[PDB]
Amino acid sequence: MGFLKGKKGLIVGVANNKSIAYGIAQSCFNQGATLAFTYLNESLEKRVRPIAQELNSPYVYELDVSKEEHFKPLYDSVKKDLGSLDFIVHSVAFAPKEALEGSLLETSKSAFNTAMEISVYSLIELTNTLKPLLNNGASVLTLSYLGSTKYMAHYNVMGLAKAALESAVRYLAVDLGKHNIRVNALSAGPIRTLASSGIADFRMILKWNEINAPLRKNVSLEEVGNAGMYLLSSLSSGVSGEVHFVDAGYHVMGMGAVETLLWDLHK
Amino acid sequence: MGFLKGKKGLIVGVANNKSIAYGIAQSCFNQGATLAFTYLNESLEKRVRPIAQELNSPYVYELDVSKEEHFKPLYDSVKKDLGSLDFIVHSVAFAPKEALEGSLLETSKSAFNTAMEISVYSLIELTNTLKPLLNNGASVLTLSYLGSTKYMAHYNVMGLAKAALESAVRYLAVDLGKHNIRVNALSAGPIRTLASSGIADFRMILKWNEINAPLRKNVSLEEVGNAGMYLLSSLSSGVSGEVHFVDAGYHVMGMGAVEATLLWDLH
Amino acid sequence: MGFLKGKKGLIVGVANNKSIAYGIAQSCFNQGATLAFTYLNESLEKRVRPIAQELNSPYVYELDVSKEEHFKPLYDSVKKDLGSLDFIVHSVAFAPKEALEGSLLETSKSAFNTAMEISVYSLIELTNTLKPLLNNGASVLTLSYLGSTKYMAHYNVMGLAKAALESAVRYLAVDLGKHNIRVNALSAGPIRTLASSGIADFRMILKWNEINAPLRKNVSLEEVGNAGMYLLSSLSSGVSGEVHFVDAGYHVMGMGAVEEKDNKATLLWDLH
Amino acid sequence: MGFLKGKKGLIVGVANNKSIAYGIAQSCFNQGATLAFTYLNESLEKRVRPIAQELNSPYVYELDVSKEEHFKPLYDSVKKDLGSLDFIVHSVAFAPKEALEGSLLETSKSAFNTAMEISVYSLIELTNTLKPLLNNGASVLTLSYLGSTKYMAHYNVMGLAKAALESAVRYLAVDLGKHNIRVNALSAGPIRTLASSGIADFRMILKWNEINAPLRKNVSLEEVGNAGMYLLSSLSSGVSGEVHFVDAGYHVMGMGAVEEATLLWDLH
Ligand SMILES: NC(=O)c1ccc[n+]([C@@H]2O[C@H](COP(=O)([O-])OP(=O)(O)OC[C@H]3O[C@@H](n4cnc5c(N)ncnc54)[C@H](O)[C@@H]3O)[C@@H](O)[C@H]2O)c1
Ligand SMILES: NC(=O)c1ccc[n+]([C@@H]2O[C@H](COP(=O)([O-])OP(=O)(O)OC[C@H]3O[C@@H](n4cnc5c(N)ncnc54)[C@H](O)[C@@H]3O)[C@@H](O)[C@H]2O)c1
Ligand SMILES: NC(=O)c1ccc[n+]([C@@H]2O[C@H](COP(=O)([O-])OP(=O)(O)OC[C@H]3O[C@@H](n4cnc5c(N)ncnc54)[C@H](O)[C@@H]3O)[C@@H](O)[C@H]2O)c1
Ligand SMILES: NC(=O)c1ccc[n+]([C@@H]2O[C@H](COP(=O)([O-])OP(=O)(O)OC[C@H]3O[C@@H](n4cnc5c(N)ncnc54)[C@H](O)[C@@H]3O)[C@@H](O)[C@H]2O)c1
Repeated sequence: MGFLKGKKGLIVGVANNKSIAYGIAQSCFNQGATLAFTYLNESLEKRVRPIAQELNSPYVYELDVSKEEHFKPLYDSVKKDLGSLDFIVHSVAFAPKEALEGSLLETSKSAFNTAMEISVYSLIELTNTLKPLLNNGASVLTLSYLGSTKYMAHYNVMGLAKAALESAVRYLAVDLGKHNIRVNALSAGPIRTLASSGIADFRMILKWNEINAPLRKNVSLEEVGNAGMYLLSSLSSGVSGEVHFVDAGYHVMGMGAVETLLWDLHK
Repeated sequence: MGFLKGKKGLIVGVANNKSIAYGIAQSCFNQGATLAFTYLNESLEKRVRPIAQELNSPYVYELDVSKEEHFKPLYDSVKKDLGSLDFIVHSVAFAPKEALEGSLLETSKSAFNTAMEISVYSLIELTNTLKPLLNNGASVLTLSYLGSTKYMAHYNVMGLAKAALESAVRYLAVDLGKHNIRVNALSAGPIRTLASSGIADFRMILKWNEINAPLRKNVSLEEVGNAGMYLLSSLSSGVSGEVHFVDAGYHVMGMGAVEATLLWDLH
Repeated sequence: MGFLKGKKGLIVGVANNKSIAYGIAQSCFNQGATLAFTYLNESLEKRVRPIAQELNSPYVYELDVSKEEHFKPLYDSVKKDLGSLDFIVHSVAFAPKEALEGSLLETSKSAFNTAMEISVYSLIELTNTLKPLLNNGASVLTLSYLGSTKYMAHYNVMGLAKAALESAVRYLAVDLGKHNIRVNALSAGPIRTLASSGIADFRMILKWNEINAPLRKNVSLEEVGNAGMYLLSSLSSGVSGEVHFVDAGYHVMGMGAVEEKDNKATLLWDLH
Repeated sequence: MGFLKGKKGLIVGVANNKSIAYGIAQSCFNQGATLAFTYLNESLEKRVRPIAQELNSPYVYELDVSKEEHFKPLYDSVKKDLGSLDFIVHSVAFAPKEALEGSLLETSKSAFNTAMEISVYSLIELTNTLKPLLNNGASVLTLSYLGSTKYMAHYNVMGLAKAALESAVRYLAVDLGKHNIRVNALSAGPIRTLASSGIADFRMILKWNEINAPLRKNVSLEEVGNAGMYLLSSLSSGVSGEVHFVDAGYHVMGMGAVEEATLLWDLH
């Protein structure tokens, strides 16, 4: 019955067992999917390999999206080990920490380029590299955040990146849609991850989300993973170009929640 | 395995085996759901009852949302037969035929009130009635359409209703989030139903969507059904207040698709 | 040079000199418009008449949007007095106080219908009535609020109404655009008006806007008025179907504003 | 005089008398503004200098937004000649012509970086450079297009950049609102300009906009200029972080326009 049985997917972005990419891969594996994984470097490879093993996969490849020379070997590895792809998970972003503190006006050009290149252009290069391998009905998923279309506290240049990323999803949905290939973004609420811990005062965002979200909770890793799996699976074959919020409902809020502000009850 | 096993849901809006509510019920049934169904009147009861039997349900209750007298007996029936509810499908709209022709400027007050009462207020009354029966984690789903937020050919008052409906989803999400209850809308692309076939512009809107959608297809009933099942199941427990597009990607288009010549002109 | 010089407009919704309809009327007058005004009943006429005179207008008519029988005489009055109309300001809404407290869940059916009829269908009926008087190039403006598309504390049924109202703006802009007639919505931040005062939830929403808005201020009546005059004047003749925020930037905010110090965030609300 | 009398404004992006920046400048001048202008290179200075002069401006500075050595000179030139600024017009974009052909999937990394740097980061660098000269109540305006949030044919990386640009408008509005400074985007419908004419797809996008827009017309240069002038003036002092559509209503359409059950384009 598994909704990805016999389906083959590449997972780009696992860092540890907290990675959103890991939550999605786990839900996919529980639905019968055959998986491959990339790692950025040798230190992360020692985390990615045991994770890939718990999901029955020896297919682990190096990929620094900033290094163009890594893409043709990736294509060769996937083609040799999997033959073709039913889905890709693009779960990678980076902006230097100093660009996320302070203000947007204060962003350097190289911080701007790095954020755009790693968080946005990497989806274009990854999908173009792997496009010949994509089967009929395949699904490409990337990860985004409400900071793209609303101000969120000192997301700054990443908000610009995620806005361009969501636009990319719409143009790629059209480019690939004539090949019966879907492209979507999962917009997750804040969640504790390796990249999360690199943002100063991230716990304030997580706490503000928890108190003010309709469901009065932060989202779990498994909730993000299950939504990803849905978008990657044929259940969502009528869905493309979509930005899907998995955020405990936080996106509907136009102001702080009340009862007196819930935030003030929290004191 | 079934993502609705042991879960009890009320299906409001089956008219025949082409109804959106039927597609959703069918997917929910295949995921192990215990279902109950309502019927508008005795004429529609003749088609709802065989569909309910097909989906293993002896629970068939009367509901004309315009008749307040039906709501408390519906409550009694559900509590006595099922005890509680884990999800509610609200798949009901109506506007006078003449209102969806011509222009919005010509809409009578009575036709405006009918569209709003049947298509929007009914969600409030249905949810408030059944709220004491809603289990922790329950999911309320309504059905909407892109004409709520963009102009669609002669949608008129129903675009006003659908806009109000999506706003109701947001406020209800906040209202019920307190109790870990989710409220969402599935925004389907055009699909041939009994109600949709009652519009003169439908064939052409259906054809416009087919040619110009990224996936170059109209959505299937099973595709709408599965996305609905997903929003009703715990797989989407991090999702609330969402307007979820199941429209073959059509929502992203800002103009006719091209190839420069319009794809429309080639056909 | 007055951007509305020689243009004739009808202002629906003045209740006193704090009304959004008055701020808009005043900026229109200052841009040279010839104005007429409506009033809900004789009580409100006592305030509308001196305002009308203040803005150089002797054309003051009764209009309760819930009474169909008022609309043809309104059409006849305007036709007889002004001949034709270059703009309309629809600045009218109502919901029973009950409904703007507590949850949307407990909204009665009568309160829902009242809210929808007064706040939304009135724009359809008003525009349909006056439509044969509208000149080429005319501009129709209604007022909305962010509670249409985002949750705002206890706005409830009025959020549903404003959502449908913004949708009506899009449909009417298509219907009327064939005649070079424009239809827009001005979405204002909170501001104290007679109708604001009825909501017991309001001083807090105002203060939350003031603290958290990009410009760290509530909008003034003059700023709402000037934006409206813009949308009503030919300066905005390329603009139709728009929901235009005049709210000190509040609409962009995904969360409370913060003060940044030593790489650490403190919500401005918490310093407040 | 008008709603910009005594107000000092920098206009970045005039290419000729068809430029959006020109139409906005012209409207601002008719409202009594003191104007100053930038040009890309000597070729473009040949048309910016006469235009600045018909708008009574002796202040004409070089600014290639890809050369950061130009930016403190610009700061110095402005500080000396005008002392301060009440508004800035950022009317600049570029992507390699190949990148607006075909598909987004074939976009090269250099093409992507050029588009992002010219079209987006330049707003950040220009505003940060000029921030100490901005007076209370100043207004910063940039230009966007519906391709940011909707698919438009072959708009490709410019869609990604305009999406990032509108996000930047929101963050800059928060950053600068502390000092009562406003930041907005004007989202114009298609209009024939020097940059736009060099796209194969444009004529058809114009004609599609004209047939299907609620107002059944394309927008004029003066309509875009007047809306820009409004956003730059005290008339809009309650408006910040806004994406303001000046497109004859086109943005509202969810499909082609029809008529009693036939597409207007088919009658065309
Ligand atoms: N609160 C949140 O954590 C949250 C919410 C919204 C969206 N997201 C998005 O989720 C995605 C994954 O992040 P995460 O939160 O799971 O954190 P994470 O740290 O687990 O994952 C980030 C991954 O990006 C990889 N990466 C960085 N630079 C790379 C490069 N040059 N080449 C290859 N890989 C590179 C890292 O190695 C890591 O595997 C991102 O796109 C992120 O913006 C995060
Ligand atoms: N193209 C489409 O068909 C489409 C697209 C988007 C969304 N929708 C929405 O989907 C929902 C279901 O419609 P459908 O297309 O499946 O058509 P349908 O005719 O199969 O179902 C509509 C149902 O509404 C019921 N109904 C009408 N008035 C009622 C009342 N007063 N009380 C109770 N039930 C009442 C009808 O009996 C019928 O069962 C509606 O909200 C519709 O707007 C339809
Ligand atoms: N004040 C705010 O915070 C705010 C914010 C955004 C938008 N709005 C909108 O602005 C508009 C004007 O409200 P306001 O704040 O200026 O308050 P107000 O009380 O000054 O104006 C409301 C007007 O509606 C009129 N009205 C009510 N029922 C009527 C009926 N049946 N027939 C005719 N007229 C009727 C009242 O008599 C009054 O003149 C409303 O549409 C409101 O929703 C207000
Ligand atoms: N023309 C349209 O239909 C349309 C629609 C919406 C928005 N836009 C936006 O309007 C703005 C202005 O474009 P336009 O249509 O007036 O065309 P235009 O060709 O007249 O103006 C483009 C300007 O950008 C300048 N520019 C390019 N690269 C530069 C660089 N490296 N440094 C400095 N200046 C540089 C050009 O020299 C020129 O002055 C752009 O942001 C554009 O994307 C245009």
